Amino acid sequence: MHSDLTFCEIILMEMESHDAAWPFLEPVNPRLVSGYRRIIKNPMDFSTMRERLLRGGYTSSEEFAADALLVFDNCQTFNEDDSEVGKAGHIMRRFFESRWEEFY
Ligand SMILES: CCc1c(-c2csc(CN3CCNCC3)n2)[nH]c(C)c1C(C)=O
Repeated sequence: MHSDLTFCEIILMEMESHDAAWPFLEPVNPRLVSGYRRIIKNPMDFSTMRERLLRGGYTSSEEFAADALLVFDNCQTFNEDDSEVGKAGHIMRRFFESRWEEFY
């Protein structure tokens, strides 16, 4: 639906340009971070979400919401809350939750 998807484009653009987005703009490189592929079974990032959105592959807003929440779930799984990626992820998670709620 047009209303459901256009809002997703707004929120995704805002998340990409957010100051705290730096840990999530491209996929994590498992060659570079010890243990990532063992622990995070479904990686996800904003650029993957952007590819899928432009491709047309999101049917409803809820699927979009699932990939978005997946970014921050994986973040909290792998990083401690006081790590730098951790802290950034909490800012990005609170931003997403609040913004999603002032649409739906
Ligand atoms: C700690 C690694 C990590 C990043 C991370 C660290 S640094 C970075 C961007 N880099 C800086 C610019 N040059 C190139 C890449 N992403 N993100 C996530 C979601 C991570 C984990 C383990 O979950």
